[PDB]
Amino acid sequence: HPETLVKVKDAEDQLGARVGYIELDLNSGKILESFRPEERFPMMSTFKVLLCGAVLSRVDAGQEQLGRRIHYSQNDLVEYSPVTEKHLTDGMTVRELCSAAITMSDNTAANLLLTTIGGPKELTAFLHNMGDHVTRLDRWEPELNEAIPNDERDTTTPAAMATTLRKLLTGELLTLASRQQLIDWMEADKVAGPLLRSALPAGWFIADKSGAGERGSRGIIAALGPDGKPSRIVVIYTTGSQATMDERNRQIAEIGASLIKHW
Repeated sequence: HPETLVKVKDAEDQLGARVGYIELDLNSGKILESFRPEERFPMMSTFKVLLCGAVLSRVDAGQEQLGRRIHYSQNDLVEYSPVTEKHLTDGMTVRELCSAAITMSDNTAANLLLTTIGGPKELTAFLHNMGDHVTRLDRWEPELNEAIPNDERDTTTPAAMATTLRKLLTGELLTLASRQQLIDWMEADKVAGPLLRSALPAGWFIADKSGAGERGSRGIIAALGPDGKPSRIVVIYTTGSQATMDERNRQIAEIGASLIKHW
């Protein structure tokens, strides 16, 4: 809806920064609204959904098992590792690692999972092979959040991310079980409270993944809809703003409010 694009424009003005936006019909794959669809933004932690998509593909092919246990040490632990810091002694299963990476945005969990697939280069190769030749992951946590202006490392476009997410959640790539698991992890998101969720009416479904990084970078990818079922994908990114986390949160929630209003 036009007024949602006005809200996005409002956000650019008030943040003093670029905002990218896509609203995509989940079933038909038709783009309903867009803003800067072909411009690059740092993915930040939103890449963690793509990461577990690649892990689940390996699980489907038998190259990975969700119950496989990984042990690691104190020195593997990077900044913001709320789950992995608690399991030095017992290790974590692959399933637990993806849960930590998606629902809590655990950074060490993401690095361990990256190691299982062969690193950022192999995540990018995974994306390439499912038809996304735009999105690229280049670094590990936490350096991938650096968001140097015009640096194309660790970036996506709103259009590429939105269509890739649709393929992962509802396309032919993954088994039904793996699709359900990926969206289940996203529904269980615990660190995106002040974002789209804050605009979400009672009874609506949402499955999402937030991101935050340096230089004002903030974003969210989501499947959401009324009557307890997702029916649209929403992607929102911004980078470059000097604004507080709180203002950036409120802008994204406000775009969300408009999206919902004009559903």
